[PDB]
Amino acid sequence: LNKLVEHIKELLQQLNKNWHRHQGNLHDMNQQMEQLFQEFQHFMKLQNMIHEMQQFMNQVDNHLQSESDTVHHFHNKLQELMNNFHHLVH
Amino acid sequence: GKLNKLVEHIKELLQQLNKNWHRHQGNLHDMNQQMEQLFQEFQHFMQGNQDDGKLQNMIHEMQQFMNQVDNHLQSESDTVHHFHNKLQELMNNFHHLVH
Ligand SMILES: [K+]
Repeated sequence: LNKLVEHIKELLQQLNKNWHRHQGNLHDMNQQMEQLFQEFQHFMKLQNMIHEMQQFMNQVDNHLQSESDTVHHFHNKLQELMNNFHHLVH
Repeated sequence: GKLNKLVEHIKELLQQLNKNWHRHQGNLHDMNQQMEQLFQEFQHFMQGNQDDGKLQNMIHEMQQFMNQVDNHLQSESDTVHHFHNKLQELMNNFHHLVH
């Protein structure tokens, strides 16, 4: 019956595990880019290399914006679902 | 040299992050669809059910599960913001370093 609730609680477990894995990759990403800033600081054309660093950082900036937008989209939908639920029961 | 090999490595890492995320975005879709069907099944239950105690027990169970997803999503959002803003700090610093 309404024991999709046991099942879906288990889906959250799986997705939470998948999340820490992705968070790990976010720390490692942040790790390399800090190492790389330090390299550039030491070496301060090389401004073609600078141009490429800026363009790569731009990519990461755009990707994390997409990550945010996506979390907010699903979070918003969860809210709507809780609102629907509330009106259902009240 | 050390500078070049990091630039390739970090680019491979971004591509690996793009793929991992698409998988996570897929999972968020799934969760959203699963919870939609959870809601539909609840509606079916509420319809048939005539026992107020069992209804109230199930309402509680539903609220608590939704709260867990709510809390976890707020946690995904906080982590992305933390790392996004760290990057933006680095980007600003770097801009001023090279100009
Ligand atoms: K009823």
